[PDB]
Amino acid sequence: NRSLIVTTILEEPYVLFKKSDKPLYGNDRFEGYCIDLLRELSTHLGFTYEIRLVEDGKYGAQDDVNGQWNGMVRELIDHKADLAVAPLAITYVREEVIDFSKPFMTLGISILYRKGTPIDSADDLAKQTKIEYGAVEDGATMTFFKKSKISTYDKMWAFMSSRRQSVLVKSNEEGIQRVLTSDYAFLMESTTIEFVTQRNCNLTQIGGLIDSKGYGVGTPMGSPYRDKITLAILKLQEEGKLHMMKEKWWRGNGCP
Amino acid sequence: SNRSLIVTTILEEPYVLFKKSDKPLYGNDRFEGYCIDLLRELSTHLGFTYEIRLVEDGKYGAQDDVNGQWNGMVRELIDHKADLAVAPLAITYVREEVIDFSKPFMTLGISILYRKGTPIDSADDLAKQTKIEYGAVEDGATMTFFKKSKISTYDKMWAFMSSRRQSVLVKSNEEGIQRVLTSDYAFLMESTTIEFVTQRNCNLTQIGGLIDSKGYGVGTPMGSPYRDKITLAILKLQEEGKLHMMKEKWWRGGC
Ligand SMILES: N[C@@H](CCC(=O)O)C(=O)O
Ligand SMILES: N[C@@H](CCC(=O)O)C(=O)O
Ligand SMILES: [Cl-]
Ligand code: NA
Ligand code: NA
Ligand code: NA
Repeated sequence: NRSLIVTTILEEPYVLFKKSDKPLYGNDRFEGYCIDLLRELSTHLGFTYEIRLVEDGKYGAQDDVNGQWNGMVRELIDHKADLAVAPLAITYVREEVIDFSKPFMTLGISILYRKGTPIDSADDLAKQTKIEYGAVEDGATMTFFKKSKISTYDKMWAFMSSRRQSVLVKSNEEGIQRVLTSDYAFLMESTTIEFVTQRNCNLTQIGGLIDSKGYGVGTPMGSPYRDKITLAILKLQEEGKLHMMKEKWWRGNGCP
Repeated sequence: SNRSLIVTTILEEPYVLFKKSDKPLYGNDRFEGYCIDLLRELSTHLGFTYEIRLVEDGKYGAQDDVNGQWNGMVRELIDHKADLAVAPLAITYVREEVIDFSKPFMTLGISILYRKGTPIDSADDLAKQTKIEYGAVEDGATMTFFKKSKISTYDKMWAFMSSRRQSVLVKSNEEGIQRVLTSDYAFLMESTTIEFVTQRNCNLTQIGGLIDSKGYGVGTPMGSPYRDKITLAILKLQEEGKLHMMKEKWWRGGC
């Protein structure tokens, strides 16, 4: 049968290009948690697939003026991909336009910053401007702040929006580099913060989780794959396989 | 006017309780708790009226392996005896095969409730001994997790629970807590419930971490159009901070 087209995005340790000396081709180019997940889904559901990086490099947000979506969300809306297998947050505005499986991982927005400071919460950032802060442009964290009616988060959005050319970044990688090279705190998903702080011993999570959400496999609205992938995810979780996959991709040396 | 939806639920503090009062209470007015607040929010967002009915057999729901029949709130949905189940109802593979669920409104896992002051640190420590008995709610998701598990520790625990089931499987979380307090017994319990119980009884503790991960969702019959509408409403409530506020309201109180 026809191979499914799977849109994804580079994001360690979910999706990475494998390191090698020989050139790699096709699906063999990729590894990571989400790649292992895709392989398990493919064997459980009995499909073959072709992995394609989303061409615009975005997760997906709606443009407030013209109403168009971008990123992996737009690929699904336009039926250019059958699945999005990535650390793609299940959100209200996305669920209105695409379908998602039930979550394979649960997480929330938090703060990545340097250690040793009196900053302990989002409120501490919101009430000042000397320490800049931001988020990935056109992702779920940005959209959370843009939409929020909560005073602290609305204030933070006004700051980020004013300073967006400097403080909104194109990837988590760029946000980490800003934390490491300037006085800057990055609003980042907690699963990713866990990965980063175990490898950057001068960095830490500040405060707890600001919200709660899951990552799910995206499908076009109405796809028959959505409910089948939910069932496969529930089976992999119950059997302990998702936990093993998390340990594989997050485990490492650590910090004193 | 549209037919009111029949909502099946189960008594379980602080999700669903009878209100305390001296005058008698009637109809929906009898009930309070996190899930009742959730139901009220869903009804205003989606535009329905409802009648709350406690599940007749007092069970969450499991399948009988001899005759294939389900029980509990799961069976009420399969048979279209309820439109919705709004309860701490775990989303599980075996249930998702037969009913539909919204996306989760809370995330949790199985853990262990026991008395303080013990070297027992995990399910592995329990499984390797038989002096301390252990069990779970009969015909709920925790029992079914053990019954289905191929993981050696958990399959050893199921063998023990099954052997001793008339004594160690209980009808409700409340009966499990009473067994922990009145005998040498550890209860396999969902973590959000452990959090509630241990903040109010300072002689009790959680043992170990979470053995698994799952969510609670609103149940619907398979194919219901309410499932995806309720998912959207839950996502909106989460993002606005209302689910967090509801958790704080119903779990607030310390040791
Ligand atoms: N995982 C996010 C991108 C990263 C973020 O927004 O923090 C998304 O699905 O949009
Ligand atoms: N919440 C459970 C019942 C309690 C338990 O199994 O621990 C269920 O949905 O079956
Ligand atoms: Cl769903
Ligand atoms: Na990328
Ligand atoms: Na949807
Ligand atoms: Na289902």
